[PDB]
Amino acid sequence: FMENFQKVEKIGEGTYGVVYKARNKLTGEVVALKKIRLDTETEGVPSTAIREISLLKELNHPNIVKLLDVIHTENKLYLVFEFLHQDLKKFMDASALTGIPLPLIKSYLFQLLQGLAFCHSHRVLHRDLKPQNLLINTEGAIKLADFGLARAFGVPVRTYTHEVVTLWYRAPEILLGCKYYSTAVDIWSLGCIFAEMVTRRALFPGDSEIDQLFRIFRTLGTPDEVVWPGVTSMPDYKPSFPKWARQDFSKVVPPLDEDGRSLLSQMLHYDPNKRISAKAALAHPFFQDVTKPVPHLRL
Ligand SMILES: O=C(O)c1cc([N+](=O)[O-])ccc1NCCc1c[nH]c2ccccc12
Repeated sequence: FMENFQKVEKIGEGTYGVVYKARNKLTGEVVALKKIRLDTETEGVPSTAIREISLLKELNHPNIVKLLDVIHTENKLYLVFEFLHQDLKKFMDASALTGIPLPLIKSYLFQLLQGLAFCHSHRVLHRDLKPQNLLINTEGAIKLADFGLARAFGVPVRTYTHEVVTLWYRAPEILLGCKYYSTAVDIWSLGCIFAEMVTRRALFPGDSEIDQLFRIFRTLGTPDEVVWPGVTSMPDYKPSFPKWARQDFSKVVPPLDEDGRSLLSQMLHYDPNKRISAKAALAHPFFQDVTKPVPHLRL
């Protein structure tokens, strides 16, 4: 019975929903309740969208948030998830003056690659990975959450006429107007998050589509047909883009050893077709000495 649960506090704000911590007034059980408003007051959610969401209840992995229940009405979609206390953004901020320790960076990266390898094998993308979307617990786990699946599945989410989007983790093929996404978009985002854990600063904090593109280009070099065959045929490519030279990855994430820099370079490959897959990245030598430390969380 999903009304013995009462809202305790607002957890966060997604791109189309607000999330609450909800507590069972008799058992104490706590869940995360995501409420997504729709663009309609009467028409509800299409059955085909509910079909696709509901299948994810039975596709489970330790590094993906668990979807517990799907509830829909004439004007709202509610998704009930397992609750975790903290996220990677908050943990980064607490660790910012010192740095998340390397063994924990490596463990979190490995786990997130395991989660992506799973969803990608089931033909599901995340599409909007950001540190605030990665949930952590006292036991050393990290989990993919806040998947960007509402529009992909046809949920008629409310349109926000003045929406402010964070573009910092967006793959360059999206910014250049690619008509079809691939699983490689999530590897790019995760590479950006990897670099952010190491350097304690977002890698490409752009403030518009062109500023995001130009920040990538000023670091990795303006892409051309040599490094990204097909780039000049992307819908938003402009031959008039300024031509910046590529910076060495030794300058991009300096403290990182050559094993880590090599993996990062494969995660940030311009061509999505040659960007490393999550499954291949799990075999990279950077992970030879991976362990599972626990963070010190102050809850
Ligand atoms: O996280 C969200 O907010 C979210 C939003 C919508 N939506 O709005 O349509 C739909 C699904 C969502 N999460 C699914 C989490 C999930 C469980 N098992 C999986 C297996 C593979 C890939 C993903 C998952």
